[PDB]
Amino acid sequence: DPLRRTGRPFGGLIRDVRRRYPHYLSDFRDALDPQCLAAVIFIYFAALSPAITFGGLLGEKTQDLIGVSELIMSTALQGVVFCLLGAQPLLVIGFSGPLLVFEEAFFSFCSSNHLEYLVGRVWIGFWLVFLALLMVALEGSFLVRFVSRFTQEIFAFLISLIFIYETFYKLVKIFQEHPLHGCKPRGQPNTALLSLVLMAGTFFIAFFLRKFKNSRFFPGRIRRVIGDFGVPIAILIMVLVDYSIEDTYTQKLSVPSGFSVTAPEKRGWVINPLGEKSPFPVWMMVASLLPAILVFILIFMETQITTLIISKKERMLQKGSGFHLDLLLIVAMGGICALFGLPWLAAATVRSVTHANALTVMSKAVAPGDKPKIQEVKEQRVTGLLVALLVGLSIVIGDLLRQIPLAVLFGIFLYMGVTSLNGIQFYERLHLLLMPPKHHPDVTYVKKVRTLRMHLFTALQLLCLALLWAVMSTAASLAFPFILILTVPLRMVVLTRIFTDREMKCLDANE
Amino acid sequence: DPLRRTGRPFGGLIRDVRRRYPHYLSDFRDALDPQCLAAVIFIYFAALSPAITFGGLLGEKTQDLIGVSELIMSTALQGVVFCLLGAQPLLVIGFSGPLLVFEEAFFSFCSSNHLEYLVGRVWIGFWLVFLALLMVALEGSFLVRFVSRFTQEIFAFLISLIFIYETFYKLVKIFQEHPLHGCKPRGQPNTALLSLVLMAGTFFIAFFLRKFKNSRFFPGRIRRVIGDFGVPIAILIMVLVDYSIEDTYTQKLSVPSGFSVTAPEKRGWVINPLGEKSPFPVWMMVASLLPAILVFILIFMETQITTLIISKKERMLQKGSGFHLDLLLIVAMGGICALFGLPWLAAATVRSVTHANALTVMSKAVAPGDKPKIQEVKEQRVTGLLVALLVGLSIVIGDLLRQIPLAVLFGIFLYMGVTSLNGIQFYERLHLLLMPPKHHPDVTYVKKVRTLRMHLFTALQLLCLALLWAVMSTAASLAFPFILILTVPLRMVVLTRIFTDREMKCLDANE
Repeated sequence: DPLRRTGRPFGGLIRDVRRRYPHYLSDFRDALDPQCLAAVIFIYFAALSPAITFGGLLGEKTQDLIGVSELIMSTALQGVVFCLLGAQPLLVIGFSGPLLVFEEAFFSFCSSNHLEYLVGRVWIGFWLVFLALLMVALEGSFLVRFVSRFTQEIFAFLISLIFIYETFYKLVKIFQEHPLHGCKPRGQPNTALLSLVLMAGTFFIAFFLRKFKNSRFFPGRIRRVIGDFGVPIAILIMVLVDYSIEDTYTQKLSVPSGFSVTAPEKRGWVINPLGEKSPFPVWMMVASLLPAILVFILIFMETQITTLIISKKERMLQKGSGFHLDLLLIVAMGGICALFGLPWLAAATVRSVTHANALTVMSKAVAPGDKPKIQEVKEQRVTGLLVALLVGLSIVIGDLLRQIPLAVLFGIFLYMGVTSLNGIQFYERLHLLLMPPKHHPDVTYVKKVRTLRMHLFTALQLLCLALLWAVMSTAASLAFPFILILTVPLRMVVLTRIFTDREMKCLDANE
Repeated sequence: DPLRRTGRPFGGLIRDVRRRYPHYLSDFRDALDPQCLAAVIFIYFAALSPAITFGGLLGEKTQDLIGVSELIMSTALQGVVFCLLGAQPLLVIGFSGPLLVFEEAFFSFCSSNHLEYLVGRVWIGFWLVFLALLMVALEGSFLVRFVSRFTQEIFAFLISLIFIYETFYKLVKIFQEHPLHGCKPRGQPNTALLSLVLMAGTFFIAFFLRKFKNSRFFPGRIRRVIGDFGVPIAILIMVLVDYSIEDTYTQKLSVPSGFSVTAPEKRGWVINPLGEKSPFPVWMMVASLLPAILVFILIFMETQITTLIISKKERMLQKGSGFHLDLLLIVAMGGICALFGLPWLAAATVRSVTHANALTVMSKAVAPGDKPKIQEVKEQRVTGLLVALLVGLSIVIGDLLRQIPLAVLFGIFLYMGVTSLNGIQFYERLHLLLMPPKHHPDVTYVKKVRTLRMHLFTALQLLCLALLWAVMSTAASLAFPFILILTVPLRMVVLTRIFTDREMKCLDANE
């Protein structure tokens, strides 16, 4: 049991080192395999797409301070370091939705308080490194056991709603900027309507190709390969559509050529922690701990829940693991990295399972067709190292990246926020609220609890989400991570009195 | 058995009369019921929409000679007469796709041969009446038994393809007329992407609403009501969308006010058979027999097959049938009706099944549940007569019909041509050409015949369709009705030699 209080300082980390690094030769020896070559392209595309789209969003929101070049460099550096000297090489590192929300909230708060956006970031990172060291030294990584399904589903639903809502707003802004009138440019014909066509065309191509994977058409070998290319194909089709129309203006993303620093007129490659243009107030270096705690919660929750999912007994990963070394490495890198600008990164649970699923080799089954035994996972470090290097050497092609319309990306930004709602039991219980009770499916949380006591759980769980959404839209949007972890004590004491022990074994089951 | 050669000249007509007319009182007495009032609005909408859309097509195709007013008047008159003095009033009379194709072909032939378009139509009408009388007097209505599934599926697939192809052509023409350029009107900003948005929006609203009917969401009573409103809701939504945009130009269908004659500057309410402006040639009054035969086949094939489907043993219609009287009434009416302009009409199989479904009464189920026994159908004359009189008094609201965009209608033209492909066994066998043989469904024509002998039948059936489509795209696109019935002799003599008896009982089964 990795999550056990040994009692010695840095005990868990030392145990992770001693049970992981002795195998530093097999991780490089197991590189020679066609499966690795097949997976290195799929995961490379799956990591590049939510790098350019998130960089575009961040460049628009952060007033062209952190753009596409910065996020790509950060992803490349952190991925290379983590894969080279980490403990779970299958765990990919990438920018996430909650981090984007927190960054825009911090930017708004800093703007509405006359401070400098990139000077307080360095102090946030400085406090974050110390906080991570203190948490690792006291063996506090066992707290992940206290986060049940009641919180993860709420958080996932909130993030999906944010993704969905950050696209209709952009459409509304485009129609307000380029109105439909008879005969930043600020008013062009055939621009507000091509944008609507462009992101609707790319959402439906990618949606239907994903639906084509699960279908029974075509041989299984060809169907599986094409199905994995749902997003890369959708971008390629719609870029060629806009390339043919050369007389109409459409907004395109901005990638500086070479190794520039995203409009080098407001920022340099090195940020002065003491002050750039005006003295930094004395009260914003010893009171920069409260924001450091809130950002630490998001990184801790994303990075540790993902390790639980990938280390489940269903997946036969027997080489070692990491629960203390991985957290110390990720958080301490972000604090040092924030000195040079650049954003913080966390582990991505959607891309990590895809990375692992592309490396497992199934067994044979003379028995009727099912999901057979999973012998070996072919775990290694070579596959994850090359991908982080390939994303790094994607800024030399900035000439081709500058031809991608901004509307094409927002179509996928909506696709990623709507196909992420599957598997969320909070989402499935929402359909059951409309279906007649005779049509409900045969699931564990249906037969063991009567329906009137099942809708009360959903209403209580949905009430919390509305309350947390409202906080994020006020002037105190910086404090929403605190409310997120405030639901865990609620389930310990409040739900226990109102719900019997019988109910809270099928609704909250972690299996 | 109505289809039996009695031997007397007008045997079938008198046989139908003496078993249909004596109970004239019951057909009017059975009117008082809420089912009729519920079904009348549904069938009214289902008959009105493919009258305005077909009139919109016909106005453009026929150079504003037969438009929307004429088609509505023809539908109203023929419906009233048929429902008043005809057998089996459950039939719904309406303009069909094959008739539209034939009228377009005849218009092209008349244009490319210096003849007038509405003068030869009257002679075709007289000849059509003569052959209807001759056909009925010789008891030739039993020939419908010789048309098997091999011909009906080909005909349906060809019509659906024509419907689909008559929309992308219109989109291409709009985009060539209103090109995308920087800053009949013949060139306006926007008004080319709006048309693409308008017909894509109305196709998806109607498509998803139909998919909502089969779902398990919502109470059963509410689901079926708004489920039947797939098309009327889709039109209402997209008209309100184009009403808000008042600065952009969108093409709208032309409905003359009052009882005008669709631009009465080139036509009158009466047509001179001997000539309007120039002496009509002597060699198109005795050689209009060939077009009269060809149009007779379409009316004969479409009308009689519909009666068989409605009078199947599954539907408990035992009140009397009209295999003989209906054909004489419909065909002879069109010949007289063509004297006053106006188009020919035939019974519609899609709206006839829907009309019967809306009046049937299911029974209770002691068993766990299936489609129970059908107790009574409530066949009558009042329901069909009111609808024909309600479509007729829809030209007084021509001010409201003039605000419907022409792009909204073509969205439903494509919807009708794609949801009509279900139930066609020729369409279902086309999917099986791509599925792996392990995934084929549990269907009768799958296990009894090996797969390699099943794809030969589909390829032979598909080869005929391509040959029939080729003749329709040439300058001799008038003999395609003749080629259509030429498939029946092919199956009698040619296919039976190459296929064993075992195969031609599951592929060609009529049950």
